[PDB]
Amino acid sequence: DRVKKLINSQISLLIGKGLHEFDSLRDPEVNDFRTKMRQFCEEAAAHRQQLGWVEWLQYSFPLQLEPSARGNRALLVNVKFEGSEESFTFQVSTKDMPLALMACALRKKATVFRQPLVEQPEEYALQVNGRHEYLYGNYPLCHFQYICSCLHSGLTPHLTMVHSSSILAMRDEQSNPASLWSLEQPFSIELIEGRKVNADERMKLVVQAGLFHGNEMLCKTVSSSEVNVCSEPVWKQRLEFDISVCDLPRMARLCFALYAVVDCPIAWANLMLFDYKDQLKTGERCLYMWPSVLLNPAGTVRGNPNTESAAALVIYLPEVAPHPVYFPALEKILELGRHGERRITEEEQLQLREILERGELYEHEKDLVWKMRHEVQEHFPEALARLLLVTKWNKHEDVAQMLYLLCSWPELPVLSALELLDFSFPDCYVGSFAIKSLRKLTDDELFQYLLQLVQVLKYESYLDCELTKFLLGRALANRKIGHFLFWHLRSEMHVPSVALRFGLIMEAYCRGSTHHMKVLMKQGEALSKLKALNDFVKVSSQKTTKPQTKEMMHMCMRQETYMEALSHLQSPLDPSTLLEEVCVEQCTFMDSKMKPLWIMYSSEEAGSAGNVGIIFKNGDDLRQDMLTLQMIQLMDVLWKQEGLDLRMTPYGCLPTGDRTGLIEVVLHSDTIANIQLNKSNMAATAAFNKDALLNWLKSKNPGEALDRAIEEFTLSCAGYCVATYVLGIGDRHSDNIMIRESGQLFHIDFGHFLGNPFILTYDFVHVIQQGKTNNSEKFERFRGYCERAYTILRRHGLLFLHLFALMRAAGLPELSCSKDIQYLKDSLALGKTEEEALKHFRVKFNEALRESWKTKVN
Ligand SMILES: Oc1cccc(-c2cccc(C3CCOCC3)n2)c1
Repeated sequence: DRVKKLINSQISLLIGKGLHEFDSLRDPEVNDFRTKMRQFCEEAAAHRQQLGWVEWLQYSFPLQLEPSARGNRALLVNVKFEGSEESFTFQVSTKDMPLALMACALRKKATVFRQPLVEQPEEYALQVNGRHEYLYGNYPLCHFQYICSCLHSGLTPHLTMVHSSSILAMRDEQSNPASLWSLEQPFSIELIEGRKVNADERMKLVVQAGLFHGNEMLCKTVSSSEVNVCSEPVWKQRLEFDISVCDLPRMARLCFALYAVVDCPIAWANLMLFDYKDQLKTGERCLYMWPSVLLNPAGTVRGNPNTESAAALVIYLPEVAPHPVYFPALEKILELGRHGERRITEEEQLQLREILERGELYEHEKDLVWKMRHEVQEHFPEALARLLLVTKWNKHEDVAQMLYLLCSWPELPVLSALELLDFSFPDCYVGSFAIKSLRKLTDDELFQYLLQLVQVLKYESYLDCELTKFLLGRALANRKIGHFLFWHLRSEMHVPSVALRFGLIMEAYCRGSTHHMKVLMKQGEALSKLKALNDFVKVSSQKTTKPQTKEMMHMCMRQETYMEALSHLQSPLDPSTLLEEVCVEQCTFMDSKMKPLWIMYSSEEAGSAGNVGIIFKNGDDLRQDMLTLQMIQLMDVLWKQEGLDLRMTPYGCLPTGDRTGLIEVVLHSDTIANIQLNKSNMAATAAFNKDALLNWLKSKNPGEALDRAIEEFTLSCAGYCVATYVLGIGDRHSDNIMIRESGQLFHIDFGHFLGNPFILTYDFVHVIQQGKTNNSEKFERFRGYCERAYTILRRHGLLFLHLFALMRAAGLPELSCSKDIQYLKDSLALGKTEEEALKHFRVKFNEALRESWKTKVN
């Protein structure tokens, strides 16, 4: 068909890789993934096209509820009907439900239009004006993020009554167009030769090889003989490992590291010993090596695609049987593991309960955990991860006994399942068990952990896996999940080790949602133009003055192709945000090294809410910033769930390509540095520089509004002081700290975290203290907020630990080792009691106060 060919070229363009490149590999694993996932995704699309209209609102506009609502007060609301300039302003309560508000608008419609209407409130949903956001369901208005936000900002909610027939037309418009255990011999390989090797001719070449199950060795590593440096080294030697073929676990990976010795690391290469169809591999393998920056078990098990430049290692996997050998089926494993013995002292049960509730163990402690594995399943099922780490993955009988217990193991909480996704648990049955326990994740929880789940994909041994199918199914059932899954994958297509896997997932996704593919192409077309616009700005800035470059940026944006590409798109930062008309006159660029673009938009339909900005940045890697901001947002969720609103500003930050991304503009905000410039002929010009922030807050908040802004400042300062301490955010100064006109303080530009002490600044203490030198009442109230926020985070310490552990897959320079995670373990003081950790925090807080006073003395 002409339409299939067009769809194929549109996917190719969108994902940044031609679909022809998949077919060219002539790889059956690739082929099977493509066919199986295309079928799975098209079935999701057909189920979606028949959804009921409210179910379709749930798919396309999932509810944005307050964290406190998850699991009184007077309010004015403006309500219009779709395709009508006319609106109605009425007084409702924060405790009222959307239905009462809709019944109220329909009664008004009936009186104004003089008709006794047939119209029932059950046939409508409320759209947030000029946003892809809807208010529906049995929730009081205050439970909706949009209404809650309006209440605190003092703004009036603007809502549109949309009929079921209009929602159904949206659904329709958006349719897809019409035996191993017998093999006792030791595992061995033949190391044949190397190709395209570059090293000092005075040195020698050695290949180190190890067998791994995740991070753990299956046996001691074996090294080759030292052979003279040359571009084509020849070994033709047998390397024998101390493990029987029968004992190779299903997820066994053979890892190689080529290096030069007089140590000069050259390259590395890994492979699974069983293929995707569970067949033990035999015959020759040409392994295109990755350059080393010595064994790398966590590294990808797929060869370097740069076959022209990559060093190659040629090996031979011997034919261990006259017929193909497959890893035993679950039925055979369960049959073998079924048999075992079960019987300890009451005093020993106390030692077991002690260690299973305690996390490194001594050999005798591991032996008691393994002996007592049945009691682990029956009375401590949440200690599965500990049992799994003591299992001898290099003994096929122990693995069968572990797997037998795993198959009757009760489902575990979401938190436990997050830990099981760690690279430390490489077994496919454990991986499948972790996903089974993660299926109960709500869309809000999934959204919060999506970044980490995408990183887990880089640890996967095969293309078709339970995690990919889970992520695809959830993405096809929730458009906002689909949106962020697409962007997390797309932003890494320039990385050769993930481009194949990520490309295949986005293709499969596009098969499941042809309409969303076009919505995403429109976003990619805007980003392409921003990149070209930024390129022009960067060059024009190096030659002429800012007013000239700004007028030329504006002239370029005014071109028909720019006006069209940059307008009428869903924001990549938030698909609920519509970026309607680009406001060229208000667009500019920043003076920092990369000259980031400052893009403003307006929307008549949304009114003041359609006034939104985006920052486009090309040249810096935005992944660490996004992680930092998502961890700050998680803190805000956890605080809100305990009734603590610290008035944080978790603005959007999204990498979209190679050193490319967007940052959400927080309007009505300025840097501490700009405020402290203490410029003349301004409202905030102070007698003392310490008065500058308070005078700025007083100018934006006259009379009675001042008290609320100081409170907003105090709460957010407490939230950011705790956030930066726990996350080890350093390099903090007046140009990367901002303040909203509301009084809310927030941080920007998180280039450094995890320590790569607690901080209190005098200018800020002055605001908290309402401009008084001595105000211990206000200061200690601020200290109370800090301690409460800190104690709440500590209680969820394991969630942060598990999420950061998954993030080690990302390849962030400040999150490479366990030493980086030590900062988190220490900042949260998880080894201590709540009393001891609070004692430690008070010492670090009191220290920051004495450090702050070295500025108060002046
Ligand atoms: O998270 C980052 C990373 C790098 C730069 C920035 C950055 C640079 C200028 C301005 C802003 C603010 C964003 C929120 O709205 C006000 C501007 N962020 C933020």
